Amino acid sequence: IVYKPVDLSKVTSKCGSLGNIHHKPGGGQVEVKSEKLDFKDRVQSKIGSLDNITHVPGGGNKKIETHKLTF
Amino acid sequence: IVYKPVDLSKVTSKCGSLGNIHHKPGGGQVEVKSEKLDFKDRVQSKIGSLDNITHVPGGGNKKIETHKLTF
Amino acid sequence: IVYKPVDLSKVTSKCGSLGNIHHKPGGGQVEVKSEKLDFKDRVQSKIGSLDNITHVPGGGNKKIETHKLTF
Amino acid sequence: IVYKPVDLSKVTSKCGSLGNIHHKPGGGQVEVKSEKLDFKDRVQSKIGSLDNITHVPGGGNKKIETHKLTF
Amino acid sequence: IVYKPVDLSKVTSKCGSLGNIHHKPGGGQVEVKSEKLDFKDRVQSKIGSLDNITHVPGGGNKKIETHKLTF
Amino acid sequence: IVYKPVDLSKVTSKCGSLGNIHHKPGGGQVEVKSEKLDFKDRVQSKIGSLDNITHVPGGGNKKIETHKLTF
Repeated sequence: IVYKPVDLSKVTSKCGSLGNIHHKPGGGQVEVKSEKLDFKDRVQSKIGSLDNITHVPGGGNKKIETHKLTF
Repeated sequence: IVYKPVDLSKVTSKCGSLGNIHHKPGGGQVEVKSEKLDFKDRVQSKIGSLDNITHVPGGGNKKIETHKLTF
Repeated sequence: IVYKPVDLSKVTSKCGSLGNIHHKPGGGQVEVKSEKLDFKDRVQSKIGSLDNITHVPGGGNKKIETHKLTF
Repeated sequence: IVYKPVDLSKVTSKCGSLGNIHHKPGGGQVEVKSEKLDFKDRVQSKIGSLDNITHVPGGGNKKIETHKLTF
Repeated sequence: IVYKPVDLSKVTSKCGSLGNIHHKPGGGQVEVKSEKLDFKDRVQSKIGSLDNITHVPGGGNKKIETHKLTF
Repeated sequence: IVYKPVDLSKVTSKCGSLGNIHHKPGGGQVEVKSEKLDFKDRVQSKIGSLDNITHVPGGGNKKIETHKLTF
């Protein structure tokens, strides 16, 4: 019995913002005016002009390989 | 018995914003005026001019390989 | 019995902001004016012009290999 | 004056014996019998059953790029 | 004056015997019998069963790039 | 004057015998019998069963880049 398997495989993930050229994203002027407001419960507030985000919870990679030989 | 399998496979994922050239997204002027507002429950608020986002929760990669030989 | 398996495979993940050229993200002018506001519960507030973020909770990599030989 | 040319071109040459599968060329039995031969000038002789050859004297690749800007 | 040229090009040559699978070239039996032969000048002789050759005198690669800016 | 040229290009050559799988070249039986042969000048002789050769006199790579800025 002669057993000589070869793996040369590439198992790859490329995830997010990549290989990009000359990106010039512009946020404009943002004005928020708030007067005499009442909040009676929990508040979360975001005021921005530009968000650039790559999240990538994924992109995950998994290899299982399994050799059994028996006599 | 002679066993010599060969694997040269490429398992690949390319997910999100990639290989882009000259992107010039421009968010305009944003004005928010709020007066005398009453909120009796939880509030979440987002104000912004431009959002550039790549999420990629997926883009995952899985390889299962098995080689059982019996005599 | 002759057993000589060979693994030369590459398991890779490339996650986030990478290989980018000339990115010039520009946050605009941000103005927030607040008068006479009342909050009766927990508040969280984020004010900013530009956010550049790569989170990558993922991008994980797992390799299981096994070689059982029995006589 | 704004000058921002971008080149993403692929200049490629693929020359010879490539991407072939299961080639089994078989040269036959060759018998050469020579008796009482006379040679009065230079001799070059090749005897063989099978030749597999890729010459590729060419397959060359040339890229000339120029960017002159004047004021 | 703003000058920001970008080159991301690929200049490539792939020359010879490549990416081939399961090639089983077989030279046959070769017999050369020579008797009483007379040679009066330079001789070169090659006897063989199988020749597998990739020569590649070419496959060359040249890139000329120039960036002249004058004021 | 603002000058920021970027080169990320790849200049590559892949020449010879490469990326091949399961090549099993087989030279056959070679027999050479010579009797009473006369040579009156220079002789060169090659006898063999199998020749496997990659020469690659070429496969060369040349890059000229120039950045002249004058005022």
